[PDB]
Amino acid sequence: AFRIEKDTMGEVQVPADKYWAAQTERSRNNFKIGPAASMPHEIIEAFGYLKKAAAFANTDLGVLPAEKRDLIGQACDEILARKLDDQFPLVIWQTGSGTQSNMNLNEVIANRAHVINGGKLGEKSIIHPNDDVNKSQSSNDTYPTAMHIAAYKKVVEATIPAVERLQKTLAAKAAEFKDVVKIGRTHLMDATPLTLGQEFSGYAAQLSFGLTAIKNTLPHLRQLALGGTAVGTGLNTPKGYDVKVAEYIAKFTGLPFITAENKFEALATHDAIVETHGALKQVAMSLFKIANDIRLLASGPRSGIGEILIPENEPGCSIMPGKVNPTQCEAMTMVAAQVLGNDTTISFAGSQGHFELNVFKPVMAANFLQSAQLIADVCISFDEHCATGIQPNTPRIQHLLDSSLMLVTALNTHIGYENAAKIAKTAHKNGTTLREEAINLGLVSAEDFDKWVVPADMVGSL
Amino acid sequence: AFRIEKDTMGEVQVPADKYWAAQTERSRNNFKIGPAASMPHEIIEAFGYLKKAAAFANTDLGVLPAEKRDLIGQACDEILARKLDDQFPLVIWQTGSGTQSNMNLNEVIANRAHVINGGKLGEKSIIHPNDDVNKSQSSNDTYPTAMHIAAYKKVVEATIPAVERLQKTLAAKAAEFKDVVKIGRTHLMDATPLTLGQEFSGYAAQLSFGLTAIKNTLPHLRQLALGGTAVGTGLNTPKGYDVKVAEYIAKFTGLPFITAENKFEALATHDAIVETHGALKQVAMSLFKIANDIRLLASGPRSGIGEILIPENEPGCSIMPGKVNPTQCEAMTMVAAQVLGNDTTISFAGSQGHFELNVFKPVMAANFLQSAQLIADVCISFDEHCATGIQPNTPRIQHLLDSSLMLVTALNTHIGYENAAKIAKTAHKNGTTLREEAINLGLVSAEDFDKWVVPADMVG
Amino acid sequence: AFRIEKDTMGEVQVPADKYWAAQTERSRNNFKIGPAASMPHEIIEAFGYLKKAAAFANTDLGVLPAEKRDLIGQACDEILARKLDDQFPLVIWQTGSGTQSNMNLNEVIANRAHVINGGKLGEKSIIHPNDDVNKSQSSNDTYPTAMHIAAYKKVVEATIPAVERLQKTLAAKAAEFKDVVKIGRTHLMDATPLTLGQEFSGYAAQLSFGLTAIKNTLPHLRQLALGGTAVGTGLNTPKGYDVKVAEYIAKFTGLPFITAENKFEALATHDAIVETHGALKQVAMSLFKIANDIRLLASGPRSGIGEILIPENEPGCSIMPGKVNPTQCEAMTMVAAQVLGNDTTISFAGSQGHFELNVFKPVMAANFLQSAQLIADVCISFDEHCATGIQPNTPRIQHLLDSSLMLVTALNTHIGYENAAKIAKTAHKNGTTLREEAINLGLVSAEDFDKWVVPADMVGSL
Amino acid sequence: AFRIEKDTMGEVQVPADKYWAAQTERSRNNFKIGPAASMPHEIIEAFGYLKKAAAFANTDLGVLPAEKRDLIGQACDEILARKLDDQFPLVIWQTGSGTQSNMNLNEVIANRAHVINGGKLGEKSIIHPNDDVNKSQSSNDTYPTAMHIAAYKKVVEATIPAVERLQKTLAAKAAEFKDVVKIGRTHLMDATPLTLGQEFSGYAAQLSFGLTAIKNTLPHLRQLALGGTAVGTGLNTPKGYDVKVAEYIAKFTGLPFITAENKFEALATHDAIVETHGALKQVAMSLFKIANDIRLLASGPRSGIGEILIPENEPGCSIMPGKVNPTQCEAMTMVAAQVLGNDTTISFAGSQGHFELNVFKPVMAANFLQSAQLIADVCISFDEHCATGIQPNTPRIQHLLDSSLMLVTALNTHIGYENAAKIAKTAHKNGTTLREEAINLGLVSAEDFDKWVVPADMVGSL
Repeated sequence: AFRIEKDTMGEVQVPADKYWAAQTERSRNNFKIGPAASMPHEIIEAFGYLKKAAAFANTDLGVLPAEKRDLIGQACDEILARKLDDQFPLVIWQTGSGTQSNMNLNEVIANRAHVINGGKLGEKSIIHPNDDVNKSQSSNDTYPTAMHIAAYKKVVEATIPAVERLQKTLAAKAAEFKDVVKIGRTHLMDATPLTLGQEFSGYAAQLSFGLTAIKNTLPHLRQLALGGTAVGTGLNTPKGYDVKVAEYIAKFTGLPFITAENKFEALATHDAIVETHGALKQVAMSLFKIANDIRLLASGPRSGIGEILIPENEPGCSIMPGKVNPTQCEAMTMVAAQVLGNDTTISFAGSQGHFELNVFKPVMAANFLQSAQLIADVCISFDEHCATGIQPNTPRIQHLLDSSLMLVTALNTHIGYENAAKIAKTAHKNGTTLREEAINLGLVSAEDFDKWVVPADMVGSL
Repeated sequence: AFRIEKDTMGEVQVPADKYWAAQTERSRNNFKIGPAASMPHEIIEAFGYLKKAAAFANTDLGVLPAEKRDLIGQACDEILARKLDDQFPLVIWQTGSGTQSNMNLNEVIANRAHVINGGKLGEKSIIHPNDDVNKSQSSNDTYPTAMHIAAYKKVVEATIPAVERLQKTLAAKAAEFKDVVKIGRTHLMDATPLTLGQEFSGYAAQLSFGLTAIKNTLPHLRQLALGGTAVGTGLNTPKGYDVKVAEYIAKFTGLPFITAENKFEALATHDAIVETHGALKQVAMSLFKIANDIRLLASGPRSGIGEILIPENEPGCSIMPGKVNPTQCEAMTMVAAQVLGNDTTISFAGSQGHFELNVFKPVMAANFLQSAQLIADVCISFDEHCATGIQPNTPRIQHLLDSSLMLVTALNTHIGYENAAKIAKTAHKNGTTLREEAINLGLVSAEDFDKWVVPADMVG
Repeated sequence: AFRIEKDTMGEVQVPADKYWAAQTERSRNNFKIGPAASMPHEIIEAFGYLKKAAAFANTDLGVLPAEKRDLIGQACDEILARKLDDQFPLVIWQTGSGTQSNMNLNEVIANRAHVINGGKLGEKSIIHPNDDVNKSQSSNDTYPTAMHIAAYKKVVEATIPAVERLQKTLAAKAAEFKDVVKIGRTHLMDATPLTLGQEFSGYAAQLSFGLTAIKNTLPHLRQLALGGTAVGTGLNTPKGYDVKVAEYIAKFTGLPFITAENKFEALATHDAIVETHGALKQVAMSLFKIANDIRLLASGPRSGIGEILIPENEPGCSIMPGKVNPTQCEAMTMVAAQVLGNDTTISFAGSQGHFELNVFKPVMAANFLQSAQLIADVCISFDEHCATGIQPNTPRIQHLLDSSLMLVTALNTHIGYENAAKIAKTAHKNGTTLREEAINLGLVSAEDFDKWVVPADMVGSL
Repeated sequence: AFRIEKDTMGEVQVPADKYWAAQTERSRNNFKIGPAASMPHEIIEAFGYLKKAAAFANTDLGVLPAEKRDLIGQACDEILARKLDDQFPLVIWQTGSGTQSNMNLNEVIANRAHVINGGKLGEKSIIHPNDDVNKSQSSNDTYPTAMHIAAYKKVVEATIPAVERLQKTLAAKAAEFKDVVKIGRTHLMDATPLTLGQEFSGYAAQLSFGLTAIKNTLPHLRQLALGGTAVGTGLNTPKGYDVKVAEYIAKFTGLPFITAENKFEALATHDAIVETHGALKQVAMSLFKIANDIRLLASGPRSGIGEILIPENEPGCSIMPGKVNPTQCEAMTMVAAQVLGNDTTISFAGSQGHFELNVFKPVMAANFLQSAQLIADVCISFDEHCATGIQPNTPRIQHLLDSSLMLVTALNTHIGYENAAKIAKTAHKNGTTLREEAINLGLVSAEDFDKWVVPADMVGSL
């Protein structure tokens, strides 16, 4: 059962129960692309915040009756309270401006406002979608404003806290293991010693530089397009609208949003989305290396490296009974792979602005929100289910430490490089110890070898 | 309300009405990454087919009783018939083998078989998840089989016919517009004439080459890992299982699946996924250009090219009243940018196999199906709501054709490049016509100009 | 010292001894971007062939006098014999059509033909760069023609032989190692057995599939734009020129070139470059894996896996004396990482056609030829200096084989998954053997265990 | 001709007159991959600065005699004055550590030092390449140090100044065209007016945001690995060496380099190269969009947009006489396509560290330096030959603007969206002005229309 709704193109049958109208219904039917309602909820939420703000600003500046503000406000509160989730059926793969999702908001607010005020759904709303709910706005400044609200919110409320969480565990493990001496590997080959603490201090430092790099991008990301309207000029905005609607968004979200310095840059590009996503990819490449190291170190438990123990959360294998695998490592490496591809998509799209508008907005927003959410989720999963539980396998570490022929490196400043190399080659060829061959070649006394080749004194300077 | 299921790690509380067991539930709780149940339904379907196939093969080779085959068979039928979708809650971002989704089928199939046979959830299944439903199988060979079944089925039944549909529209437009003489543009600058039909024949040709590139990758994609089990060796497989189970998958799917030539290549790599997705990315880069040319050609009405007219499907703009946008073009360019990204992800994951197993299966699987589906969807949408409706802007085409100073190129073989170059530069600097300056420079008679410079004669 | 050359835009000081003229000199001065003369020689060599074929076709079809054909052929023969390599100073980062490089061929051929014929540099050439050397031609068809010649030549003469050679070594090793039983690793954890032969047969299969995938893309790539001229219409070409010039190029190169089926596709895209480079990229990603497995398999010699011994070609380390690294594996992984980003560049540029011409020709050409050359060079280097010399570390393989608790998988069909899991978990927890704990649990007798748990019998069907 | 040099692996025939030794010759022969001597000159230069710094630090802390420092500094001073370019024959695609290039420096410094001291090639060098030139160093800390010196130097001396120079032209253009009203385009369709100045202000803003994003990465980039040695522990360094060698590098370069906070991160990753290249790729995608806009705006000159005039630097076309193309825009869009690809390679290699060492150092070095150099060179080129000469085509701007039906947007706040859409659709169907139809539909008076619809007032707020 459908009712008739109208736009400036003609009449459309709209499902009789739904708060949306003609332009929403056209979009729902004209873009059967991927799964239904794929436009991210975070973008709808951000729309709820900015549409409330536009109404509060427009009232303060004298161009919208308080009555209309109050009704738009209450409708926006209901969107924000996840009361109207089923009134947003549009996909990412629509018009590249997000005009159709902007009109999905305008139409649902107008009709929901009509019913709140005691009207019948289907009757001309007391609130006009374009003239009232969209007053002083474009899809061109609202959709970018929704993008930066959702993006900033997800980065500062989910992603950075989740990455800080893992960073703190890695630094905690660096201190916890500060006295466990293990063998270095370079090129996958036996190297000189370092503590398991030092190894983990690398991982902790990678995420600290990652957090800094993301934080460096937030000033650009907090700038909002709202007030540039169609082409950036602020056509049909009241004087002072730009600064005042930003203040309202800042106050509703509790986050430090300002009006964009340049509305042309803010419509014609998503450079801020590229800058922040670049930082998300940097952390993601770091996380890949960290998770890869942890699975290498935990490999075995008999025929691999086996230097660390990790929590055993589930049966690893349907055919190999008793197998346990590093599954959180794998989930982390898979997300990191996802973020690299998302970075290609965002980078490509970010180049493809024409004149006064970039019309890759939905695809940039969906890819950015996915990276930001998945990095958050997997950092929490990995910390809870792997990183907090990492412990050293003491005897395996000792066996692999005492084994390295490259312990010989401690004799470099005593007998020089060429003589140290003779010892290592000779031990290697003969299947003997460094100590045996240092003595046999008469290059070092038993005494001096035992004084000089001490792993625990090789993990700092002279 | 929960009930106790057991795995070889101990007891787990399971939602008492759900057909899954200990291992599904651990995964559901341990992998809270992205939206719930993100594992593609195409993979769950692929699993329905191969789990049925496994059971039928195992009974044929003497290692599974018929009674147990029929119960597994029935449960798989219900999975294919979309009766058990709520029984599959696991995410892409699980173990990189897909072990947890393989154990999701094994556990669901076993418990549902018990109930089909007259049992109750909460009792020991007459069918063992591992010894019976997972007989002669590993996560390592079933999950890549699922991947190829799903990938091959999406490409031949959805992606190719959608691309074929748009290709024939573009060829039909190339013939319909064969007599429409328009100006060519190179470097975005005015050039020599071609027909609109000729321009459209380039787009038609692009998707025909793209259709061949995709078809070339099908022989590798049609090959299935099933029979390699743990490491590629076929450990715990009966002799002849590899070929027999491929035949049942072929039969059940109606599609030409064969056993993989090398089960070690089939487990350690997803080079078939990289091969076929490179071809989807080729088609996507073509589609981007076509979609971009079409919105360039339709740009205006005043401030652009405006050489074609496109269907006007919806109001373009919440603030600019009456504006109409090439919105199907923009959906097609946004899909193409997604697929390029999906190619970076798949290529990177494809490189990261270790020893006997590539454990990036689900992210490669998810990114593949997304590219295949969205290319399918956007080609149908674009054909329906744009390509089928394109028509020339007849007066606009003639105005822009007759205005090109690079019509002077017709004079090359008569007066040489240098003399031709003087006519076009004098016309441009004086804001006059080629003809007026050919006469004022004394390089061409009026009568020779009119004979030699005929746009219709410059299109071959 | 300079001389004056002229183009349609005015007078230019040209280095007095060089055979290029005004347009080549303008491009050399106006595009100071990266190293001088970066335009690949393979593109100049392709231009040498197609310029000769164009002169020959033009005379056969009555529009170029034989005398001018002969002088052009001789200048073109000098370019192909590498006698004029210093006459091409233009960069990749010029006009997106490669117009400047086409005019570099036209100017050099014209001025060289003039001197061959007895004239001097500084005089007006008896052969006009545009009217004669460029007759029946555009940059828009010559440059893509140069790209396909250079690419197809490089793929069939260098890339495919290189990969075939390494494929054959890997097939040989598969046969040589067919009876060497080693432990499989899944998720990096101890799995069930396979032969070192089986593992290597995987590597051999990956490169056969990759060769098939490159070869599938050749039919598209052997199609030449030559004949489309300015926009694809073949304006200013005599009837039959497209087929005739393709035949001369087939003959001069000895490679199966044909005229493009659609000259609009041949000018407005380089989808054939995108098609073939995606196959090169497929191969690069397979090579990454093979190279990474081999260094993983060689790791140690005590702290790693160390199942294979590889050729030791040089000292590994300036500070760690006697260290030897898998350096060929590293070159292969680094090239694979280069090819993936080359594919990002080619795809992006692939999408960015406008109307009748794609003007990213040089960046596509350079990235393609680099990938094809590097893949060939590293497969040859890796075959000679690593793959040919790989041998098993037999005793290390035996140790790592016998220590795997997942040998218990052989018991699945005898006692079940749950009973087999009990044995492996008990062995793990106790630091004991499968065999001990199989007897200890009354699950399996000595005799049956010794019968059923045979690694040599776990590398095939039941 | 040859002489014998020796390494810990044996005797090598070295070209008699070359200052390199056994390890450089091995590498030269063992890695025949891509053109000869591909390792960037900037990496060798960086090595020059750091080897001299190491020698001075080593003397100050009493572990190298002043006499040996003086010789190392003299050989280092010959590398830095570009006198020994022919002594560095090694390729990018070597060992993934850059070991062979580290030993190339050590060998050439040793032997050139020996000859400077009055010795002869073929003699044992007075200075040992491992014990003296490489004292208190690994390849694992010197190669990353070379990379950061090279990367930091290139970005702040070439890339930032080039980008700043172009930004300043786009800002001067924004101010020069502040009063020129032109038609907006959104989705490539007629939109509302903005000034040509406001449009250029977007371009200027993009480069300003890009410059800030690049500078935010400099703090991480100026950290040097030097002092970490083999695995990061500073094994075989004297106390204070890390800090003191950083001061010498800062002194000799004149740039504020500091010792890395975490030497394990400085060896096991190139996260700082990922961080800075991300910012470079941001600026490239911005430059792509700017260059594409300028070529769209300049297109025609009679059957495109044609709103702006760009300088005419060369004949555009070999067949179409008098054609002139936007060739500098093309060079910039191709470089941008190159940098995006470079970002993929760098991101991939950045993820692929194992344990204590990332062994993709050369490929990350080469791709970084290419991006930084090409972005500098094309920004200077585009500025000099394109952007400084951009002028309005005033009559053509007015022609395309006065036309626009979306000037109707000025009526929204007076009559509402639905009435404004009637006017626009009726003018469109009838091919009449907005004014005629506004009056004729009885929706707006002549007086009110002329008052409310003023293009010049549509470039700002109500």
